Amino acid sequence: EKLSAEAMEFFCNVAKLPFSQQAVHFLNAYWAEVSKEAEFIYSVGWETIKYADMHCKGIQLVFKYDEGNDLDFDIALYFYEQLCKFCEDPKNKNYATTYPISQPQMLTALKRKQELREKVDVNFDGRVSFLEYLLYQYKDFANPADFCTRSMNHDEHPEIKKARLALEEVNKRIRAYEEEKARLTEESKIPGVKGLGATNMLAQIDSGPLKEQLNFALISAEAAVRTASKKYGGAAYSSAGAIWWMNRDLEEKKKRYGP
Amino acid sequence: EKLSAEAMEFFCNVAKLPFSQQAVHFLNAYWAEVSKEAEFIYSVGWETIKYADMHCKGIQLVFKYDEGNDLDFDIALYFYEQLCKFCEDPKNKNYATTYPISQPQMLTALKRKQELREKVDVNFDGRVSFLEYLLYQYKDFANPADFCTRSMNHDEHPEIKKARLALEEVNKRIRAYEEEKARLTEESKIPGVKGLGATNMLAQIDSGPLKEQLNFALISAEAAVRTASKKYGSSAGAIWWMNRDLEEKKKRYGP
Amino acid sequence: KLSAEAMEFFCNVAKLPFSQQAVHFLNAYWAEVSKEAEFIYSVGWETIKYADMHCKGIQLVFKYDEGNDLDFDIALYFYEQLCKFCEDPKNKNYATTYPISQPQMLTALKRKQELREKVDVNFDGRVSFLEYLLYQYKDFANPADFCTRSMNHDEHPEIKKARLALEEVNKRIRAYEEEKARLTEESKIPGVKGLGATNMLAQIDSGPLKEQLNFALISAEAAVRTASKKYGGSSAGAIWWMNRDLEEKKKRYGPQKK
Ligand SMILES: [Ca+2]
Ligand SMILES: [Ca+2]
Ligand SMILES: [Ca+2]
Repeated sequence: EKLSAEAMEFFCNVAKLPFSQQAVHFLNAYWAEVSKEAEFIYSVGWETIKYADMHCKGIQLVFKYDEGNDLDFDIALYFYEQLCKFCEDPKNKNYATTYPISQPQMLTALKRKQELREKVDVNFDGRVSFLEYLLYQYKDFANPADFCTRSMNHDEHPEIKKARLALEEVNKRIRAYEEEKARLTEESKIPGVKGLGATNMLAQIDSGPLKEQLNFALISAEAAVRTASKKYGGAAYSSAGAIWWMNRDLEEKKKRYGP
Repeated sequence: EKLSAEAMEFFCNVAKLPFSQQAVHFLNAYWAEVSKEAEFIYSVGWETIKYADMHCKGIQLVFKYDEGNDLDFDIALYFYEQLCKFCEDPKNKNYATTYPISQPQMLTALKRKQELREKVDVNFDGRVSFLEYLLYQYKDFANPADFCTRSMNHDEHPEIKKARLALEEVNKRIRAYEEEKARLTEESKIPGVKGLGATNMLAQIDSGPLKEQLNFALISAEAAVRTASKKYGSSAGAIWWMNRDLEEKKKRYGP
Repeated sequence: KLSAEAMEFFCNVAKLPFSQQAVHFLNAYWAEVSKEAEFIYSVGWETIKYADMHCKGIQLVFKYDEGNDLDFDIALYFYEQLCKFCEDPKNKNYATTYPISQPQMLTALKRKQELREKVDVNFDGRVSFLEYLLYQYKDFANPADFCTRSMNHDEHPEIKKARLALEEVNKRIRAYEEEKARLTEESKIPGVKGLGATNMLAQIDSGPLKEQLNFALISAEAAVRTASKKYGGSSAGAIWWMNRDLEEKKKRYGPQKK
């Protein structure tokens, strides 16, 4: 089913959003069908497309990465290859047995580009978005026209937007904190005077301002996620994917940078 | 056959112009040989390259498209494939039957890219312009060096330039008008007062100043095109192209 | 597989202009590769510039701002041109004098596969001169080893002075060649105006653009002598590269009459 101009414009806009927002559009639309793969989408699909994008952009450290949206076909190829390698590694056999419908398919380079071109790249821009990867991965029930029908005219609720942006503000505080850590680290290797101030600062860093600001940003995020979840996540507390993603992400953040 | 550095400089400059200018240069140069294919070039070739470019740039509506110049090999492949698809479609039989020498050829993807590397991509930039498509499609009688021979030192006449620019002024007024109609149309689906007010405004759109300015632009373009057509009708590709462009605009947006 | 610190260094080096990539690689591997330096300069670096130039729509070398890396399609052009150059009978002496610098012909498919599997070390879809070098000379060079060898080498200021002095020569070359081409074009004009352009073109070497280029050349020559006398660490690549480049500039823009 070719898309109307109106649906294509929608699709193209979603597909230029940061990957995580593409993911949430997908998850909201298909929550009834796909909720049990959410964890794979989050932990494996997202991480992998992000790493492929980082390399493309010559970024090594996650805290310096501004999240991307789509990949050219050569970079997509590295994405799908990395997916297959991850899932084929016995160290991750849990992911493979627990999420069969999420498993990628190994293909030669040639067959891969032919699938991108024939099937995955639905707006014909020579780019692969996370959205496009998702739709094709879950094609037993998902497809672009269906997706647009499901997702069009469902605007992000303001409580949800607040909570998403509060989470993005945690990212900003994490970057500020990790950049300063790394600043100090690299001065740490200045023998003398100093050189030496750097060391104590580094040693003291988690009682410093930037760590303080991160700790408080984590509380704000959490409060905002809660009020959004209470309002839209049903008991336990359409927007279900956004609710699940934000809680997952908060969880990850707290684990890594909380008390 | 291999371009001199001077011919190559020219060739590169023409391939950076918007596709439609690429088209005119090629048509002026080869009018004797190619004039009867002009409708295909305009209605199938050009339309298809513009849509390929459009998609690459994330544009769906022709009034929001700023005209491009070349495509990478992945987009080029979509372009050539869409040509084949269109021309093999029974509903387009008449383009296939009437314009046999303009028909594309089906290739696999590896065969295609290899053709783009070996034959089509004459300046080795990794891109396919409309000029490069055209030159190879009609290789029976055209080629790069002969094209540069035929095309260099034939400056666009000022009267023709003026008409071309007056036609682009129409495009600008089309865009302003369609952009307002779309904004109103959007607004129109808001529940209650606001939606109703925008539905009313849409009914008035053709009395409005945007439309007035489009009608004005159309009249000026028509004047400019007739001035140029009377004088020059070597320049035959440009005259054909601007009349064709003008006729289409008048049909869509004239009385 | 590089560490984060190494990979960052590598990516930074690979975004420098091709000639600085070259110097990085040559400074690092001078022991093992010294004898191929002329092939890297006159064949590898020329061919990669030209592929880059074409990609950017530039036809004349004096109009080109040096790049840093190529997409896979342009890399393919680069490798095919290397092979073509090396297979031309007129260039048999490059083939024979520099056998370890020799490229291998591949089909397009196989080329792109090798770019992807072997050459494109930082997985960015681009081929840098550094990447081409590391893989061509992989018998003794690899990315980790390179970073190990290079991260601890700094460009001494007298050497940077020299590099920059040579780039100043490039800017004066451009100004001169642009005026030569402008007069050349002007001398087309059939009347007495072609005659005036024709004469200015004929006299151009006694003009001030050429004078300014002569000064730049001489200043680069002092700056290069200073660097070379002090360090000729080790900065063996850099010292070789500046002198070689100076020699080239002298041959084309220095005294011409014998
Ligand atoms: Ca796409
Ligand atoms: Ca080209
Ligand atoms: Ca690379």
